[PDB]
Amino acid sequence: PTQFEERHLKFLQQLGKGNFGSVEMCRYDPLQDNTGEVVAVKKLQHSTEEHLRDFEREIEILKSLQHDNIVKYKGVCYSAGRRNLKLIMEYLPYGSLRDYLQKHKERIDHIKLLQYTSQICKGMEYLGTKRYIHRNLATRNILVENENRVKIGDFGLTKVLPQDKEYYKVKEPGESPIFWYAPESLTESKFSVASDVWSFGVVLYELFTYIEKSKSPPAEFMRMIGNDKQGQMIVFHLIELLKNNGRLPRPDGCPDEIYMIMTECWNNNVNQRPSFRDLALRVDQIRD
Ligand SMILES: CC(=O)Nc1ccc(-c2ccnc(Nc3ccc(N4CCOCC4)cc3)n2)cc1
Repeated sequence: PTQFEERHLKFLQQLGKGNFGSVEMCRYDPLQDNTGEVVAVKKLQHSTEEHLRDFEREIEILKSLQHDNIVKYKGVCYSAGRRNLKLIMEYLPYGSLRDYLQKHKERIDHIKLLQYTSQICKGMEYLGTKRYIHRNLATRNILVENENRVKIGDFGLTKVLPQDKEYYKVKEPGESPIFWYAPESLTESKFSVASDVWSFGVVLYELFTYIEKSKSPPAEFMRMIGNDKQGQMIVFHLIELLKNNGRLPRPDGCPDEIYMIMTECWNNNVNQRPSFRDLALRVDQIRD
């Protein structure tokens, strides 16, 4: 199957809701009775013209991706008399890695964190070969199939690199996850493979903090900057902080070797940052 029908595909559960739209658990039942495959359906809320243009680009990006650590594309569903667009993805039962690590839990140590770390790296290597820049790497955007496998999701902010340059300038945003952003992504709005490496360093940081309330990237940066400051002054302070080796501290219980990987990812020099292939091999060699 590649095209999913509106008359079938029955609602089961609401998975996620935000300003972008809503992702919902559904069962595609063509026969149908009750025996059918469970799939995740993504739609839009507060929809305009530009959001459909970006959503259609998001579908095409996800369609071109076929990897064990990337959320699988199933198809598309045209609803409301073929006047609305919906993305069909596979369903992963254990939700986001952010919720999975906070609640499943005192069962994950460094070597299991590195297993998830390695899988994120391998998925990012696949995205590099297709010249895609994720731009939104976070533990909340990584989905969990089972205790042994995690998959990269949320490709809404993913941009395709031009044939001319190795970077992509994005001016549109307005609201952006600035605490995962690279210095050049903040100052010059430049996004590349190396900016994803920077963001991955923050993802690796999130994992070894076990997402404890006070140890989160936004909470730690605002502690160094001053949690009393609001609007742009946060960004001005963050830029000056990152320019002069201001970094997220080593998590409680995190080995020195792992924090070295974080700091290497957090390099102000763009070209000095390690590739995702270098990271995946280093992480796997530490595992055994
Ligand atoms: C912005 C965006 O792209 N969001 C998003 C959210 C999701 C998924 C997705 C894809 C495949 N499977 C799942 N499964 C899943 C199952 C349970 C939860 N939760 C468990 C209960 O608590 C709420 C979340 C979340 C996701 N989600 C894809 C794109």
